[PDB]
Amino acid sequence: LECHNQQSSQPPTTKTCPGETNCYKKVWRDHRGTIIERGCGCPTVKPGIKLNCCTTDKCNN
Repeated sequence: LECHNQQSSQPPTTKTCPGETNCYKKVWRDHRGTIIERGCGCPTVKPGIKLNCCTTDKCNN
């Protein structure tokens, strides 16, 4: 599938992963602030972190 992989404020870039069929989003908070990041695949979650996944393209625009 093909997905976008830019972080918080950088200009647009993308990558290709033929073998997987889904893309993912991750979000987390700490004492000083919070951050968000994008990727290929759909990994496990843990308490304190939040995660989400999609199957259509250009979902995590």
